[PDB]
Amino acid sequence: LYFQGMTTSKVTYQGDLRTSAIHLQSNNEIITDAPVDNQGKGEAFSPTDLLATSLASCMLTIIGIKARDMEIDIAGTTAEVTKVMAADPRRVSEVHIAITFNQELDDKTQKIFYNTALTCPVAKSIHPDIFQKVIIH
Amino acid sequence: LYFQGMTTSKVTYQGDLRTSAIHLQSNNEIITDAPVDNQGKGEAFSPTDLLATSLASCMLTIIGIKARDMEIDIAGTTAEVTKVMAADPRRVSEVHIAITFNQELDDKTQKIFYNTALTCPVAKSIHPDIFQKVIIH
Ligand SMILES: [Cl-]
Ligand SMILES: [Cl-]
Ligand SMILES: [Cl-]
Ligand SMILES: [Cl-]
Repeated sequence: LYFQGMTTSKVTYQGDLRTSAIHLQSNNEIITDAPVDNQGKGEAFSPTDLLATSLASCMLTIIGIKARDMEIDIAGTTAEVTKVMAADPRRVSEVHIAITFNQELDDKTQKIFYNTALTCPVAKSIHPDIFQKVIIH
Repeated sequence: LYFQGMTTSKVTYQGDLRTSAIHLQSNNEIITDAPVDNQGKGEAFSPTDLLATSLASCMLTIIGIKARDMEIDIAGTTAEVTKVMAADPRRVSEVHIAITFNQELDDKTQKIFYNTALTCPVAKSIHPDIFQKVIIH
């Protein structure tokens, strides 16, 4: 097929292992840096940190859709993201997401939110061998 | 194992299908919004846009390491990111990354940069069924 679609973002390599990405539609900007572990500036999310975080953002977003449909205000809910790497080749092996809701939730709802989270688009777009560990506090 | 490591980021659900993520070490902030297609504010990268962009950032970063080792200044290099989604379930199916270098590069170097890009940590952390299409201009 001869058609190429609308661009999502434009990333610019700025030197010193740093990148800057602009999202076309919104015009918002994101920076990445390599860790000091391999000579980067380390004053921004690394690209793999960004991937780990996108999973958590996706989970909270799809939970928000479900919370909106169920008429549950979940503003102030938080997700602590921890990543584990494997070597040879360097890649993400686990992403641990600890979700803390602003209010008290019953078992049925926690389970709905848990299950909805695991089916989200980013969950289905990362390597299946990655252990996606979600805990609700 | 009883030990839990250092947190990467803290994401906060802000309502209206929006999230805010803070990277602990750097203290930098990233926002996500769901598209207007499903009732989000759309004035930020979506979580899957963020994943697609992280691949491109990772590629430019690992190319930067290789360019540094080869003493080639690649500042101003750009990467246009295009994503394709599949349905049932919603997920990323293709990420097209068009890389435009600031200067002229010979065949051997382009090939080194091409190959290094495809081996990067985010490339090895997304779903293997995703077509990662990289073109150098
Ligand atoms: Cl540099
Ligand atoms: Cl590590
Ligand atoms: Cl809301
Ligand atoms: Cl779409």
